[PDB]
Amino acid sequence: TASGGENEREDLEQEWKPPDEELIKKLVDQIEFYFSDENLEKDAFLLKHVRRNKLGYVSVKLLTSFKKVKHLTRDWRTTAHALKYSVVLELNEDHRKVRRTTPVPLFPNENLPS
Repeated sequence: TASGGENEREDLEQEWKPPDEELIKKLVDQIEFYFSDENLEKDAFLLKHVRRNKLGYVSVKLLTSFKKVKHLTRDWRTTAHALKYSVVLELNEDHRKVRRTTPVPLFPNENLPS
């Protein structure tokens, strides 16, 4: 309010260097694939792993260490922000997660809630 600093402490100046949509589109491509109905039955690693409540919340931190996603690049960091630009799915507030708002049944016999 009354004079002060902005961010430059004593070295920093520029923010995080954003990657190219090339890698961001690839990452997000895995998600839209992961949550695929027919893939759900085969994607218990994202949903069934993170947790099993009802809303189905997926931690992005896990997607980074996901043998399928990690096969992309060691840049597990930008891998997060990359998703931050993915509004197709429902991500946790700091776009740190990736939950669903309308999941379809994958296994009616393998899963019996309530």
